[PDB]
Amino acid sequence: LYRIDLFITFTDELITFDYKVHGRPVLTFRIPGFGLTPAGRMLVCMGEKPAHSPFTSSKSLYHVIFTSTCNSFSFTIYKGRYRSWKKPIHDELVDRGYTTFREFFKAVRGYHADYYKQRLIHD
RNA sequence: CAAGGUGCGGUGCUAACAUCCCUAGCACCC
Repeated sequence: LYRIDLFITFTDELITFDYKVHGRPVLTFRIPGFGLTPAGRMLVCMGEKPAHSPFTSSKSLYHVIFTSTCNSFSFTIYKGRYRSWKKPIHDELVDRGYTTFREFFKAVRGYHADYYKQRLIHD
């Protein structure tokens, strides 16, 4: 049983992706921000490419949880942080599995591959 | 029934003991 937590922070200026293993930082990247609806933010969390909206001047956080066994792969998105009491805004379970962390991690990063290409780095 | 988050620069002392991770107070150093 492998698990990765990804926290996505949306502002109009930047969208930040923070990946964690055992809750500690392993990978981060950020891209230029754009205007989004609530629906649009969920689609970004999903790794889709939504239509842009007017700016909102808002800051919001979304919590994406990836887990896998040799039998199944789970993908869950929360508005804000996971809580015992909170319903996910999107939840997917698929009959694919992984038996090494490196391959699991490669699958996880595949969700946002196209956003990774847009990342901003130092020179 | 919606309702925790600066997700973290070191060090020392005292107190306490959130099913990803994260105890509090004071002080010194950076």
